[PDB]
Amino acid sequence: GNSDCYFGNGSAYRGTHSLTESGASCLPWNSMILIGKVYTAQNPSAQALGLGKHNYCRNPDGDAKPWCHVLKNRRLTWEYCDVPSCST
Ligand SMILES: [Cl-]
Repeated sequence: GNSDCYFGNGSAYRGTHSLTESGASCLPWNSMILIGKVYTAQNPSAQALGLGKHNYCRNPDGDAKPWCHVLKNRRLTWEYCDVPSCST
């Protein structure tokens, strides 16, 4: 149940993992709940960053590993994603 993984900090990762470490599902990068935020789909570099009309894990800001925005009990926060490192 793992079958792609990310190299380095996952900045080049473009798979379809959409769950965080707590088992919550990612919000879409084009969600209306994210108006105000920098790392959405309306970012001018969304294209290059892989932020689009989807809720797949991305690392567009140079963080540790792929992450996404989530809701933890109706609160908007973000979280690292459950993608295995290719180094395990
Ligand atoms: Cl952001």
